[PDB]
Amino acid sequence: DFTVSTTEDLQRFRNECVSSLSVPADYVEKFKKWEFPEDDTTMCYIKCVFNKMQLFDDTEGPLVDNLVLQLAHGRDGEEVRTEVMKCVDKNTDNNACHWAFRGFKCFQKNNLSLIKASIKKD
Repeated sequence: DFTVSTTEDLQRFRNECVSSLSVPADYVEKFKKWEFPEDDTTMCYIKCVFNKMQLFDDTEGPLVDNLVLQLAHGRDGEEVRTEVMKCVDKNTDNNACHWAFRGFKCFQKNNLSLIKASIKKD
């Protein structure tokens, strides 16, 4: 089952992906500042992180419900689902790294951040 990833999870995932993908130090500095160049190194990093977050499966593509849970943590779920569905596309260039990153870029363009606060009325 799925749990919303926090910043502590994201740190672990970054560290695990940086290690398994042998990401060069200069990219790691960028990733820590949440800055993502559009190149193969970065795309495969994003895929790996989305894999760990359970947001993307390399054969099935974007995991829509998990994406809605994550991206709607501090947002209206209905609006988020509509946006996520518009961003979801097919594996048009048979490259899961490109596929995952295209989704990510679309979410970013639609102002759907991975991490957002939720205010509770208590």
